[PDB]
Amino acid sequence: VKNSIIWFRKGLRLHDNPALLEACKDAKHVYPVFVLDPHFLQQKVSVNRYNFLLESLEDLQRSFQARGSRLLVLRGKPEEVFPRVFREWGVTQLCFEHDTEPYAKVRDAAVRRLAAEAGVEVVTPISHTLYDTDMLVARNGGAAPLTMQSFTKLVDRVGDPPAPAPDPPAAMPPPAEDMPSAAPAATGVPTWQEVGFKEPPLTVFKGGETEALARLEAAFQDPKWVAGFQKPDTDPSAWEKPATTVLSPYLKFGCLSARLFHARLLEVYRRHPAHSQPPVSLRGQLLWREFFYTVGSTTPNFHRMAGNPVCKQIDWDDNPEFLAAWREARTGFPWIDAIMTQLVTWGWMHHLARHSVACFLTRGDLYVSWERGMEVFEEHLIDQDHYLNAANWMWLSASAFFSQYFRVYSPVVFGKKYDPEGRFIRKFLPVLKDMPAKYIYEPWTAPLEVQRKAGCVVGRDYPAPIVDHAVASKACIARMAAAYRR
Ligand SMILES: Cc1cc2nc3c(=O)[nH]c(=O)nc-3n(C[C@H](O)[C@H](O)[C@H](O)COP(=O)(O)OP(=O)(O)OC[C@H]3O[C@@H](n4cnc5c(N)ncnc54)[C@H](O)[C@@H]3O)c2cc1C
Ligand SMILES: [Cl-]
Repeated sequence: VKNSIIWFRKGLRLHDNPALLEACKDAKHVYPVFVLDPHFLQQKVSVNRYNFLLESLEDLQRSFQARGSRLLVLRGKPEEVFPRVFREWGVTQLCFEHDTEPYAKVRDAAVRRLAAEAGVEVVTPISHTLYDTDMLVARNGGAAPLTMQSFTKLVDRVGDPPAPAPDPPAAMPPPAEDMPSAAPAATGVPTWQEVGFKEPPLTVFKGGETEALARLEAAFQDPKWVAGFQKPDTDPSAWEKPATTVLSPYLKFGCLSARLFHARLLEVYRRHPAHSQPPVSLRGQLLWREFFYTVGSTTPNFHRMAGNPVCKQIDWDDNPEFLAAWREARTGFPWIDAIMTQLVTWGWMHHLARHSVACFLTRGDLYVSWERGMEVFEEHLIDQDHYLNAANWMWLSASAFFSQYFRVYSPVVFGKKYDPEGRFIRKFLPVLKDMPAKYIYEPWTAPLEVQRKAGCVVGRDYPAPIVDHAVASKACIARMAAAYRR
């Protein structure tokens, strides 16, 4: 007979899940399995992203229960758990989505060795990305592109990505009854309290396939806004209705298929001929995700500076005092501090909002290593992607891809061009909710009578700026000019 296991790691979805379709095909019993390490916290990971994962698991549970099946959340390590449940369930086929991360390449190779000793067929289709990222490197001549423009000409030379896979059947083969490793009490979806978290999640984005599909349709409600999407022109101070899709947390965990997103964009572009072109287009943003995934998978030490053949070697400063002030939203700059507050509260910021805080920490003012700022973003970002966090932090640090260090964002005037009233700052920094808009970006420039009337006195209620931008910026630019002379 056929008893199949569909292993979920990314790909927390049912639409366009080619590995799920192979598992359910001709199967007598299907075992949807998610491997959960109960000692992860005893290793880093905030409760916002982790509950986003748990909420995303509850969506598959309701989806599997609606189709006559059931999601099995197994505890332990895949290498210890899979050899047991193989012979316990009589497994003949194991399917899971292909992953190109460094840890995943070591982990899947081990499970491939374990399934071969148990006589289990391993099937790993690609759907997390748009294309076969190995086929991109082969058709390019054996090397990955290092520019978006060279990368854009490659995927256009290949053609359209594969269409999204059809929906799975409405009735799935259930797991076999009376199995010890599939007990409901041991395979239930845990809560954030039970996994060992004290504080509740404060984010506003609910995880799951249902939420990803609903947010997708809401974005395509206005095809005019979809076709004319230009990324650098979006508003980073828009928090009530963000100026972008905010689909990154769902694309990270796999709740939303990238090929589903791409084929929906083509439906709009075919009717809107003056639509935006890459890289500023909405497709182009998906191509950024496809571009960084291709280079990082073929580049050694991509999440680090040393040993990285594409990262410029820069003698970043070790200043724990600036790092503590930047990660704790106490830099004295309300524009930077409000964004770092939105990071720990929502887990998501606008792309240009991440630009201001990343530039300020590195090549802009504090000259702290981009690696240290990436660790802070790995923990709180609900859309944390290993290849994407890394390449975008080397961009903002002028270490790779980007090399125009002379462009330094002003932590005072950047947010003023979009929000002169400071509506963004007053929401996340309520200590300045009464400060007049004339001094809300520069609280140290307000007279002491205005500071008391507004209820916010610099130094007692709000910290003074840790640096003078004109002095700090002038020092960081000169150092990067001497380093880029290497
Ligand atoms: C320092 C820094 C760190 C970042 N870390 C991450 C990260 O860990 N995870 C992450 O998903 N993105 C990361 N980004 C990219 C970008 O900031 C986010 O993808 C974007 O804010 C997500 O909003 P959205 O979903 O509304 O994007 P949209 O503009 O609506 O774009 C749609 C999708 O395209 C992709 N995309 C958009 N911009 C980029 C980009 N610059 N690079 C790669 N893919 C992109 C995402 O999957 C996104 O969901 C980072 C950028 C910076 C500057
Ligand atoms: Cl600016």
